[PDB]
Amino acid sequence: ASGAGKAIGVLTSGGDAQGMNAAVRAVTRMGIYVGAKVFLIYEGYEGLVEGGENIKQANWLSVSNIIQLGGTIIGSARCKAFTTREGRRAAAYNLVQHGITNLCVIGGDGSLTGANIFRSEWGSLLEELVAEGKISETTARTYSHLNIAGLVGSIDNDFCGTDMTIGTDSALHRIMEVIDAITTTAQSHQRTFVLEVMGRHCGYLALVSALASGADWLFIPEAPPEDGWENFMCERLGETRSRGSRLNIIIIAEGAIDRNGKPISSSYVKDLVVQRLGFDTRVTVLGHVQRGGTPSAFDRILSSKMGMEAVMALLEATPDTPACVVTLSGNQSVRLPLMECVQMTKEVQKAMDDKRFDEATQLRGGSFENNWNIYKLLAHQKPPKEKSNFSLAILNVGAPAAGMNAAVRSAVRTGISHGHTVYVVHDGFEGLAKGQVQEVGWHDVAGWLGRGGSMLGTKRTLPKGQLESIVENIRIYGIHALLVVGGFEAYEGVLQLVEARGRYEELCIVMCVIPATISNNVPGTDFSLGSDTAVNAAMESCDRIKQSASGTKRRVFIVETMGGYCGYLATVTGIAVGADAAYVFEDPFNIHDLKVNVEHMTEKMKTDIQRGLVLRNEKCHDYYTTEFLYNLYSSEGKGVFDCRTNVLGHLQQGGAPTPFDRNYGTKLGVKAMLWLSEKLREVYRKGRVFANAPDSACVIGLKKKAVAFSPVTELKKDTDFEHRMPREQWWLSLRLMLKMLAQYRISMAAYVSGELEHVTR
Amino acid sequence: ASGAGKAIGVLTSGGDAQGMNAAVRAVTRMGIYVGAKVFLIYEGYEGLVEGGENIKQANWLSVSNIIQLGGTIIGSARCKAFTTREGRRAAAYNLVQHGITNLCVIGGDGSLTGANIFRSEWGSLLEELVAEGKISETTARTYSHLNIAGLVGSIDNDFCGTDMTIGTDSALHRIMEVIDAITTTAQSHQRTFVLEVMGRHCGYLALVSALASGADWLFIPEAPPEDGWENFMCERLGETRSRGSRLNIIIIAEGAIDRNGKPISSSYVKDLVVQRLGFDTRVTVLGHVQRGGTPSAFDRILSSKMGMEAVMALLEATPDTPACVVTLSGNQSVRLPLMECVQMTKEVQKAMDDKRFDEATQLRGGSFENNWNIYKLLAHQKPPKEKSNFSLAILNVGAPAAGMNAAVRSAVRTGISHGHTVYVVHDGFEGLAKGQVQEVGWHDVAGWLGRGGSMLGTKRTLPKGQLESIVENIRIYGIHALLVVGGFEAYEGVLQLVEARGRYEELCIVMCVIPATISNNVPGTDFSLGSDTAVNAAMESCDRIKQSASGTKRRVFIVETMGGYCGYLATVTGIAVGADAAYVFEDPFNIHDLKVNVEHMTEKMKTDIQRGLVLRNEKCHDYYTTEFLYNLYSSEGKGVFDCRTNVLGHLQQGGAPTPFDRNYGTKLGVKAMLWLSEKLREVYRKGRVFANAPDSACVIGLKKKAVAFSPVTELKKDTDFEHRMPREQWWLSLRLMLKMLAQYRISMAAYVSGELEHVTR
Ligand SMILES: Nc1ncnc2c1ncn2[C@@H]1O[C@H](COP(=O)(O)OP(=O)(O)OP(=O)(O)O)[C@@H](O)[C@H]1O
Ligand SMILES: Nc1ncnc2c1ncn2[C@@H]1O[C@H](COP(=O)(O)OP(=O)(O)OP(=O)(O)O)[C@@H](O)[C@H]1O
Ligand SMILES: Nc1ncnc2c1ncn2[C@@H]1O[C@H](COP(=O)(O)OP(=O)(O)OP(=O)(O)O)[C@@H](O)[C@H]1O
Ligand SMILES: Nc1ncnc2c1ncn2[C@@H]1O[C@H](COP(=O)(O)OP(=O)(O)OP(=O)(O)O)[C@@H](O)[C@H]1O
Ligand SMILES: Nc1ncnc2c1ncn2[C@@H]1O[C@H](COP(=O)(O)OP(=O)(O)OP(=O)(O)O)[C@@H](O)[C@H]1O
Ligand SMILES: Nc1ncnc2c1ncn2[C@@H]1O[C@H](COP(=O)(O)OP(=O)(O)OP(=O)(O)O)[C@@H](O)[C@H]1O
Ligand SMILES: O=P(O)(O)OC[C@H]1O[C@](O)(COP(=O)(O)O)[C@@H](O)[C@@H]1O
Ligand SMILES: O=P(O)(O)OC[C@H]1O[C@](O)(COP(=O)(O)O)[C@@H](O)[C@@H]1O
Ligand SMILES: [Mg+2]
Ligand SMILES: [Mg+2]
Repeated sequence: ASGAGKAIGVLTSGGDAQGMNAAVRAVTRMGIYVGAKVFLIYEGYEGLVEGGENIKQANWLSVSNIIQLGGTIIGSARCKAFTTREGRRAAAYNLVQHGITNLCVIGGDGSLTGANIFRSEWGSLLEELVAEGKISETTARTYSHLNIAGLVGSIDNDFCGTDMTIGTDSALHRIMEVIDAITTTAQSHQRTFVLEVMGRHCGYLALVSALASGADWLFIPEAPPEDGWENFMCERLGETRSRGSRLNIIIIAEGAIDRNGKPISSSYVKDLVVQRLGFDTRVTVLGHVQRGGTPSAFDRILSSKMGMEAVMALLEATPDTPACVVTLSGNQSVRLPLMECVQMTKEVQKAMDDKRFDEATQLRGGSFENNWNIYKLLAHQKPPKEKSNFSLAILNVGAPAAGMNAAVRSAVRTGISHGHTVYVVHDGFEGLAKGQVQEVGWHDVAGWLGRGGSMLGTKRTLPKGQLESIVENIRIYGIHALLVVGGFEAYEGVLQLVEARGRYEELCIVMCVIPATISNNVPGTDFSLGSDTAVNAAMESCDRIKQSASGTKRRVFIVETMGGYCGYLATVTGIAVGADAAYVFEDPFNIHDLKVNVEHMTEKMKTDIQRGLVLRNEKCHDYYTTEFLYNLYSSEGKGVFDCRTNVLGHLQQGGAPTPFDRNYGTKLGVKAMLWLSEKLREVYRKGRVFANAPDSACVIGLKKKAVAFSPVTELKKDTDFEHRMPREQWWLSLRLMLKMLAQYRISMAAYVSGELEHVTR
Repeated sequence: ASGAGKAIGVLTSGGDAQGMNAAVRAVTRMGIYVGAKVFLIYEGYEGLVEGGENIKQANWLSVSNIIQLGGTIIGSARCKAFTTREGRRAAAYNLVQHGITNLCVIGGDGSLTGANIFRSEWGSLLEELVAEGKISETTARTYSHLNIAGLVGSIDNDFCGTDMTIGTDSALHRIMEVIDAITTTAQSHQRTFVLEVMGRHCGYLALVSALASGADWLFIPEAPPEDGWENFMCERLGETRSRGSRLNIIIIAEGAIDRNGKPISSSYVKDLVVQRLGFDTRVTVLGHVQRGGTPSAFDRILSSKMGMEAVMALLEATPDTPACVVTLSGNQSVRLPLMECVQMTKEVQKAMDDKRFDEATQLRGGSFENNWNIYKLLAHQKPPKEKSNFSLAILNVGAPAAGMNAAVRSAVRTGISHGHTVYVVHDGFEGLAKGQVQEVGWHDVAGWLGRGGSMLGTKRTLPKGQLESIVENIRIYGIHALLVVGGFEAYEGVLQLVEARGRYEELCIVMCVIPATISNNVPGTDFSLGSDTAVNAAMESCDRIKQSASGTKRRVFIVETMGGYCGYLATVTGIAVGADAAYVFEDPFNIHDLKVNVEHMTEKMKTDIQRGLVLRNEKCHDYYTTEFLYNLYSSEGKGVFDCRTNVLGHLQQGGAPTPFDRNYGTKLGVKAMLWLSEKLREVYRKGRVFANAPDSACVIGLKKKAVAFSPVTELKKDTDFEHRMPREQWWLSLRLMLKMLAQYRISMAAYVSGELEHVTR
């Protein structure tokens, strides 16, 4: 099973997408964990060509304390030598000199295209190399096959076969840190903010930035504006002024063009807005800033996961299996053949060159086209000449979670677009009982994307106590559907209404639960809305705490995270920060395990690493509290390290939503409203709505691959109501990666890696 | 004493510098605290002209929960009506209709110039107004004098009479957040980062940004580059590459010009660097981002202080005293006549128009010229053909503090420039005893500006125990001077060496202490290096914590801050975050005071404001701990609010230095090295250095107005060694502002406001 006797090469090439260091760290540590030799190839294909000093064998400490670093410690370089066979043969030679039959390439589309051509010629290169006399025929029959596992490291997301790339989330963090600087101030003058984003051929970042910020207009190469857009944009900005909206946001990709080949410059859009509107218009150009900063939490977790999965795919690969790209479609890890992804990239590039240009946007991926349609739908109120008798109420239940507001905004716009009469109830089920129901319009949710917490009130109170009041208010307001955005209490309350349908006819209404909570403890989904924001805040605190020793003193920090009995937040945060241990309820630990971990920390702390970090979930243990662990670690670490403690309380809660949470809540709010409309039309009979089947009350998912709708009655089997979490959680396999990255020898036969999948046309 | 029966008008105009909301809040609350009526004038001189609805009387809650908001909730507008007498008369009319004889203007140079012309014509405007029949002669003899207290709110810092303006620090926070996105990554390619800042007429933001980031080159309008700078810059970037420095930073003001009137564009510098060097060059343009984001801690404290001082100056102003600008030169509050500051601004503008152009930079202020000389000195190693036998060792003692590295970098460069032999000792006095002395060069401190903590090691150990080892190593290495960068232990250790001079001849060496600590507990200074960083991180945590209640739940947060017995950090953090109370050791409190504050909180919490925040210094009380306050507030607040707790541990510690701390540490490190060189030449006699007088061992200050050098023996009188803090601390007057902004009726007769001062030529 172990990959002993074989060597893995890891290199980065192209623009240094942040999160590459996390991927390199996971590749290295998994490679030497499974017994393989790991060789770090510096400057990418440059150092592959020159080789020699640029190829160095890695140890465990070579990738220590880099997971929080942006860029790449390996370094990347553009080399033309790898384009030609003269340098590519030298690259194959240098791999043979170290016995590196296994290569991990972490780069963009050009990097992975070069890796594909390098595999395709590996036999021919070796043949010509032995023919020229630089390697004997023996020592060439071995190494006859080169194994390539590709990782897409780029902010562009230009590789068509793959849905998400390393650094996309963090590039968007940079973009939204800058846009939040504009939108979160008290707006004074009438002004226009034009953001030039650094996508010269792919407009994905411009699109998700526009969706996350609620941009007024978007220029992307995938969908150039129609003729006469000059007037249409200026008029849109004009009615934006008439609305009283003092700020306009224009997102313009570097690759922005018109229907012809002529590029549209940010300066042109500036001067255009200045001339026709007179708004205070300044262009913001991020430039190198997009590749800057720390990697986001998502980038660190996913880079770690894909780096580990890259190594494992590289060991289980026979001479016959093709070069693969390890990626995630949805939450599911998957391997795609390198050849097909390169072919799709060539097809979209040819289509974008005025071949199938109107039909190039679909080949970019269904997610791109759907994101652009959602963006345009939410951007401007088109006139809904259609109308329906249906009316729906939107709840916020539980604790506040970052991204509830984004979900409610999208649900409101989408429901109004479908002709529904949208209500919002303040304080959740409390307000529904008390009748705090307020009909809402398009602009009542204006600017709700970036606002953290809950504009509508949230309450944890379950509906069973005031069930008579809830049915009364549903009858009064004619509520035909119910959209509940919240945590475990949201699911539990909708479950209580479904179970009470037998008693009350009025509760036979379509229900939908959008899981929105810090803890990620809601059954039926993998990611509750706002868990990403909490993870990002928690790691940022842990990074700050871990930096406080500044390399001199050697110290261990016991950090306590929230999440109730759900350990998700602790474990992913531990992965993101390189925590030695994340103690959680789902993995019960006794004093024997604590002594093992403390001795493990002590041994590590005598080595070069000086900053230790163990996380503890707030409800992991009844007795071994944070104070207990502090006393334990400080006693047993006497004369080796000092111990400190930091209980992250509501530092993980009140932050504004991360760009993932904004886009995520945006999308599933739309999807919940689409599903609500379809179910309500499917259930409307005899002149009234009567939703009695279990399928009419679902939790909108995203459970493995795509969005799902799990009936609440069916999820009741897999729900631990005492602990307020599901019984089987997908993320417990990430504990093995967490422990492996911390030198814990754990037999991870239970980890499942994504298998080969062909591209979805 | 109180200003009852009189009305104060407050307005913002110009670009909405962040921190204006803090100034408006302090103006409003101080104005109605002292009994005066406060009127909020919306959109500035616009709403002054139209008046009517745009002038509204303020209550205490009108400026509630705005201190953390950037921009200005009052709103600002450019109006040409105030330029002409037709609209200026209407402005004077609208002030008379509300009886507003007192006006606070919070704006840039154009705003304050308009306010000056409005006062100068106030009598003529009133005369023409009564002549036209819109006000009777009675009701015009009253209001015959208009009182103007100006506040400089702008990112430009273009107002010549004033050293610091509201929003400069926060604009620099935005600039350095973008630069740190570049510099803190693992550098991979050779690349150039051209940052355009909006220095369209004033180049102050570009200069301090360049100094804080260590920019390779600077374009400011004040000092245009000499002819042929094209080659000189490109060569500088060339040797930067040859050094192995993979990143170049170019700071180009918007108003970058050459010695002629031709502007230098950021695109021109880009294409120039691309053509001659080929580095991956991208321009970053901040645009509106510079005015965005939250105000920094400094901006909130200083805006609050100057807003309060503006009101007080506005009440103690007789018909004879002129219009004043409330500003701070150094740490000292001061009032400057509006006319002289406007005159200086006109003189510098005329000088910059090719009149006295080479001599315009000095009239901008001595701080500008000194900052530019320090920048150029530290930027590039010029050849020091001078040499001296003197040799000095640089220590880091105590805890790590953000900005020690910046200080050591500047001390190293300045000492090498003066021909000294610079040593750095790792781990402070421990290393000096152990002989961990390493001679240092120019590039050994490369990139130390933005690095937090200490690159040299820090230890708290005092020198008395290993005094024999210290004198031995001073003798071995020939250490003629000693630069100690650290907290109270740094001062105490230098004091121990001075007291031991009588026993050991070798300890008769010049000593200098740079105060660098989170607590700001070092006698001889007002601001220890790195206290600003701790305050900023503390408020950012408190803002995050305060935002977590999400506008519906009534919750109080007990937030525990560090700082030892020194309460500075808690109190300024309370001012920055609008904390209800900051319990500190220097203000002893008993249970009676706690009941007063808790009842005060309960009454406040029944009103519109729902998020309370009390701060507690870690060592303020022996028994009334954070847990005690939690139990107290949660018990007495039962049925009104919930209570939560958050001990900010080392979250306040390990951050990168704020831009203030980088520039501050930079400047005082230069100044300490200048003073070291002068003292060593003044003390060199008989062929050796013999420093025995008390003046040869000083703490570099910045104590009220400018930098000072306090002998450690003299500071021993005003030092509480048991509590490790000075006995008389300048900042205890800020407690009264803290308590006043929280509705505590405290007789603040002990607060001293800056008096009138003429401009320093
Ligand atoms: N068709 C190709 N054949 C061989 N090598 C290639 C090919 N394309 C690119 N490469 C090699 O991969 C290296 C990096 O590729 P590229 O310039 O396109 O950046 P990238 O990998 O796509 O990353 P990013 O888009 O984020 O900037 C190139 O220096 C080149 O040596
Ligand atoms: N926020 C936006 N950003 C960019 N382009 C936009 C935005 N809104 C509308 N557009 C573009 O303006 C053009 C016309 O807009 P509009 O939607 O009103 O008419 P349409 O024929 O119905 O287009 P659509 O297919 O989207 O329904 C379209 O090409 C559309 O892509
Ligand atoms: N983080 C935030 N906190 C508080 N208020 C915010 C935040 N972000 C935006 N706003 C407010 O939302 C208001 C509405 O304008 P905004 O720019 O945000 O979007 P919009 O153009 O009005 O509509 P849309 O939601 O479709 O984008 C703004 O006046 C702004 O004050
Ligand atoms: N000489 C003047 N006389 C009368 N009013 C003036 C004069 N200069 C400016 N003002 C008024 O002050 C308002 C704002 O001034 P200005 O445009 O120069 O911005 P500012 O106050 O300097 O702030 P900032 O520089 O940061 O952008 C103007 O709209 C104008 O009405
Ligand atoms: N980091 C820098 N940024 C901007 N201009 C610079 C920088 N360094 C040098 N210069 C400018 O380049 C010109 C020549 O530089 P240099 O210092 O080497 O000669 P100099 O005659 O001795 O000038 P200086 O008065 O500063 O001593 C000067 O006008 C100087 O202002
Ligand atoms: N916050 C930081 N943490 C760690 N290393 C840093 C940080 N900032 C810069 N560096 C490192 O400092 C190194 C030196 O280059 P840098 O850009 O910072 O300045 P420099 O040009 O070399 O010299 P100078 O100090 O005069 O500006 C960089 O390689 C970078 O890795
Ligand atoms: O798990 P939930 O109930 O869905 O909400 C998460 C939040 O609630 C908490 O339990 C804490 O809430 P409280 O501070 O009000 O007690 C944390 O887990 C987290 O801050
Ligand atoms: O007051 P000092 O001694 O100068 O240093 C400040 C730091 O030391 C502290 O006392 C805490 O240090 P420790 O965590 O190591 O115990 C805090 O006041 C602060 O983090
Ligand atoms: Mg690419
Ligand atoms: Mg100005």
